Formats: sequence, structure tokens, C-alpha cells
Amino acid sequence: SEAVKKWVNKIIEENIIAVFAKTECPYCIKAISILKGYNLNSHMHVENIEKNPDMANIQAYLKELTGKSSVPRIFINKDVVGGCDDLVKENDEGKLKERLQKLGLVN
Ligand SMILES: [Fe+3]
Ligand SMILES: [Fe+3]
Repeated sequence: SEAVKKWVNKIIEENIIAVFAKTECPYCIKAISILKGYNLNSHMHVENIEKNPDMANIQAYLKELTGKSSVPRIFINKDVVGGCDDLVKENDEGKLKERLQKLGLVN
């Protein structure tokens, strides 16, 4: 499906911060909370791909784009951040703040 790919693409391209998640997903919730902690709400979109008839297609495409099919899947300005563990590594090592500074999202 070109449709599925185009839909995922629109989410990644129209939102600087894009998070693909699922229902009752602790590491989705943790990653989303970290990002909101940087006051990124206005530029974030969270998509629950479990509430979707094409979940498996979406997951397979996210694997093609990022190397993993699991949620959460996190993109920042179309760059692959990865999962919540990747986000925690970038956050602790100063890379997440640098990303956001280059985007004008944090001073
Ligand atoms: Fe449950
Ligand atoms: Fe949505």
C-alpha cells in the first residue's frame, strides 16, 4: 500500500515531533512524557497505530524506515530517533537538547 506509506509519511512530515504508539504502552507513555517535558506539545503528534485497521502495515513500514517494528517509534524533523531507550540515551547524553536547539524548540 502506497496509501499506508503516504499516511505515515504525512504524519512524519507535518509534525516536527512524531511518535507512533499503541494502547497501554508504558514506554510509549514514558517517551511522550519526556518529550512533553521539553514543552514540545505544540509540535508533537502521537498516533495510536493499534487503533488502526492497518497496524501490521504501519509497523512493517516503520521497520523499513527505522529498523524496528515496535512502538514507540520516534521521529524528530523526519530524523529517526528510535524507541524510548534511544530517546533516554540521547536525553542523558545531551543529544536531544542539541536536536531541539537546532530546531528553535528550546532556547
Ligand atoms: Fe491490559
Ligand atoms: Fe493522528
